[PDB]
Amino acid sequence: MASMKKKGSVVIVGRINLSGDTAYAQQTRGEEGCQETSQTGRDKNQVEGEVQIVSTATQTFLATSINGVLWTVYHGAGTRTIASPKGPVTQMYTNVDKDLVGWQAPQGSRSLTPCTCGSSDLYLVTRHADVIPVRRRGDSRGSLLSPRPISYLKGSSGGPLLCPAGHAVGIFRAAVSTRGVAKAVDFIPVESLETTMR
Ligand SMILES: CC(C)(C)OC(=O)N[C@H]1CCCCC/C=C\[C@@H]2C[C@@]2(C(=O)NS(=O)(=O)C2CC2)NC(=O)[C@@H]2C[C@@H](Oc3nc4ccccc4nc3-c3cccs3)CN2C1=O
Ligand SMILES: [Zn+2]
Repeated sequence: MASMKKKGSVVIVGRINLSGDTAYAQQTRGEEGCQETSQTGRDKNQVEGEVQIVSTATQTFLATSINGVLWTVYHGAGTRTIASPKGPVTQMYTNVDKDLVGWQAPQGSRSLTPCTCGSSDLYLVTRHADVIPVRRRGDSRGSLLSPRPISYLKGSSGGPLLCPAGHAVGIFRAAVSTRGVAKAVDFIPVESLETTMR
């Protein structure tokens, strides 16, 4: 018992910058700082923007702020705390059945507004800051207008699907692939987030 180890915190290591005319990834913390921050849970770095790049000791993926909550996937974060300036912060939402978790949005982040447009022309933002057109095909599915090898999408779970006006429509969860080629994406609809927020 005395030697039982503790899982580290999720650490914000960068962001997908969407503030200007050009989307691009920025790293804000390197690997050594990330490992140390994961162990302490103390992250004094300034946070900006809507889409964060996040890491554990073993995985890297995305997290998206909507309605003052930073949301990501359970298959990436598990039940982990997130590092913050005052120490680790416990999840405020956890739903393994939806593959969804959330923490209070960090100070300095900006939140996306849930979409109320009813529009099916969407855009997926990847961890490499690609903005991919996606046609909505159901409550939780959308098709890529140009298929991609699944390599292209690996590490983008937790990122947003957006409407033409930049509202959040969903959180990217899984790639739908045949023979390694992604022709569609599965996502957590923002309404499911809004319900989880009871
Ligand atoms: C069968 C269907 C049609 C749904 O499609 C698939 O399942 N296709 C699979 C193909 C996997 C091959 C790689 C695809 C590329 C990118 C993928 C975008 C990402 C991604 O980037 N991940 S990541 O960032 O690299 C990682 C964080 C570091 N997503 C995944 O890889 C998802 C994880 C897991 O699904 C779950 N795993 C778990 C594990 C524990 C607890 C709950 C749980 N619930 C889950 C779900 C409930 C509903 C849908 S999934 C399977 N994934 C899929 O995509
Ligand atoms: Zn909208």
